[PDB]
Amino acid sequence: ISMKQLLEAGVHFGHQTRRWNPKMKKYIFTERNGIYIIDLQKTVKLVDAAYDYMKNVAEEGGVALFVGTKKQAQEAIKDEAIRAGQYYVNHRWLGGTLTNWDTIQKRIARLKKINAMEEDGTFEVLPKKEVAGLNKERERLEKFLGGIADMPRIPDVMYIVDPRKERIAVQEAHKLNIPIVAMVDTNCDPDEIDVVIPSNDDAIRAVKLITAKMADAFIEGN
RNA sequence: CAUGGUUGUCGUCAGCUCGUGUCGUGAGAUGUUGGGUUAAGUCCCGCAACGAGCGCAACCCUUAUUGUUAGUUGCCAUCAUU
Ligand SMILES: [K+]
Ligand SMILES: [Mg+2]
Ligand SMILES: [Mg+2]
Ligand SMILES: [Mg+2]
Repeated sequence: ISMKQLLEAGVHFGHQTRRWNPKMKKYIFTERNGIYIIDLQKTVKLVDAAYDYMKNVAEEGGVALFVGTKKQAQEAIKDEAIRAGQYYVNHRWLGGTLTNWDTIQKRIARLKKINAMEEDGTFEVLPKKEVAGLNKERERLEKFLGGIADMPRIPDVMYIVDPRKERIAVQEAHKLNIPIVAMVDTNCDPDEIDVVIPSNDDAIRAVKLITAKMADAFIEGN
């Protein structure tokens, strides 16, 4: 990646000055118009390190989970994670998704079962009311657990967009000792993420750019 | 005021709970809360909760129309007689 790519993506922008985090001054270059400016030089070095770390993790054969519910991030993380073949959560992270992984598997099994009924032909013979209700249920299960529907085990790495937004996701990660590679913003906390990627979380283009670098890293590892 | 069984009661009110997870040092909490909505914890949405069970609802009986099968002990429109 190039610092110019970042600048076009608008990565350098941060949040309002008052809404920053003092711990983020280690990666803040200067403040403009009441807003902070990330240090894109540290950004370039750190994104390189994250690409390297993601490549190493993929080479280990572990499983990667890309998390983002931010409107700027949901579609981007979905596409990039699907492109990498690794699993994603885009709409809403369910409490206990990983800590209660066992229970969530029951819902995933339900989702697979409802699909089998459709393929089997039960849906055709099901009464109008029954089939309609199952479509609604199936839709919700796909809506929530769809992006990880076929995950075999607990992920060995979690990529995150705006951990401050995905507070619960970071908490589950820490509980399970899952290393986190995160898009940390000027208002976010760096101490909670192993591999920090100082970047604007509120730019669609920037989220796509960073997620694309990471998806490329994992694909290259595989 | 040793009990089984049976029964009254709130009340046919929509409540009562558990599994896993999570929070709290702990008793506990969460879900069951909230915006809607319903007769309903009925249901949608959101939510560190995800599910599940007893409930609720439906399955049951009866009444309101009617198709067909049956047509005597029942019915009499078409018919003729009492
Ligand atoms: K519990
Ligand atoms: Mg209650
Ligand atoms: Mg209910
Ligand atoms: Mg809720």
